[PDB]
Amino acid sequence: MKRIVPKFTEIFPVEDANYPYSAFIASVRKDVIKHCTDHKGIFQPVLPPEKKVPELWLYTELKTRTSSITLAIRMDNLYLVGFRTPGGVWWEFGKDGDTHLLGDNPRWLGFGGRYQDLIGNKGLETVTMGRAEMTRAVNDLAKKKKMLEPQADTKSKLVKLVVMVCEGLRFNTVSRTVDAGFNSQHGVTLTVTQGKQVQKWDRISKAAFEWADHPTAVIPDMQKLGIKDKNEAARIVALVKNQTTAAA
Repeated sequence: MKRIVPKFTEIFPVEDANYPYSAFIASVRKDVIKHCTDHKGIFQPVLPPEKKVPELWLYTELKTRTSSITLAIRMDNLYLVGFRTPGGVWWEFGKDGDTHLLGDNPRWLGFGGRYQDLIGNKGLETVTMGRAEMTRAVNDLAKKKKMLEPQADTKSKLVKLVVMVCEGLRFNTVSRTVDAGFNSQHGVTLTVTQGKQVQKWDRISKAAFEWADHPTAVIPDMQKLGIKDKNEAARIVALVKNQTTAAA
């Protein structure tokens, strides 16, 4: 009826690091590229426009030693729209405004998904990423119920998961950062350049299109990150939003 069920779910044992993060992303990447379309002058696969009720969407489950979390990636945005607690409820990014995408009406996370939520003045880039912090984050999200006291703490844990996992599907840069770092005992710590550029994927999706018709343009938006070339963009990113064919 109103619920748009995902076809299947991709379940991933996080604790057993047998497969690299490169292979993890590659597996999901191949299937989403099938859904994307080409565009002239854009090497990167281009997403479809935003359907509210598509044919399907990407449902993924990160399962650790002790805990399980499902994350809902709408294929049309490749954004983490919502989540499943193992208590059998769902959550969605927003407040006082749910969507029937998560099946039955989810709860609301109350905030967005960026550094401005957690800290504002400081960056997110100080957060260590690694096997321990992923497992901790999954535990710390799995222990949630309809009410819990450390709202901001569980929120910072899901911010590192989205930047590692979801942005990783759109960004070879954070993918390879996490690939080298996840298997480490110390983990890795990102930088301001990576932190801001990944979450503002809209800036990538305009830059890639502006580089479409003009193969040697210079884009001041993207040059700030050291990315003066579409080649440099293509080896940093993986996928780009549906950009309507305006002018480039």
